Amino acid sequence: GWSFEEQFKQVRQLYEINDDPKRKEFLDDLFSFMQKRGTPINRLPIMAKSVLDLYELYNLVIARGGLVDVINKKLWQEIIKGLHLPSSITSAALTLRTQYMKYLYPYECEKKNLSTPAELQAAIDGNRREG
DNA sequence: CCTGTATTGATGTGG
DNA sequence: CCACATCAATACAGG
Repeated sequence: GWSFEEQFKQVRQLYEINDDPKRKEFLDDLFSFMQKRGTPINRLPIMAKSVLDLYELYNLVIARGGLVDVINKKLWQEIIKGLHLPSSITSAALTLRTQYMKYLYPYECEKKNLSTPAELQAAIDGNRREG
């Protein structure tokens, strides 16, 4: 179920997306950095039957100054559309928020420290239905 | 032919 | 009305 080759085709799909050297350092560093976090990506989140650009998602997330700002202000529409995702996924923002929390929360919080888990968790409760 | 894991999409709530 | 959240079906691989 977890084979390095299976992941190779998955990340290879991430580098083929385009010839952006800066993007390579991200994917390369992210898989490396995640090793330190202890949360390695055995499967990249997929969107529209395609791998999610962990790099473009990041730049948009940092562009708002912290994942929490996006939740409280809901700037996911800009992220969701910024990536040109198909309206076929109604849980796009949630897919982006849920997954960003697990995989990119360290790179965004550890390298930039834009916010804290309580702010993010509190923002999550603020958007999650009370019941 | 079956079973397990990961990912995508429908409908409803609140201002 | 839209964006978001919860729950369920499908595709691929081993035998």
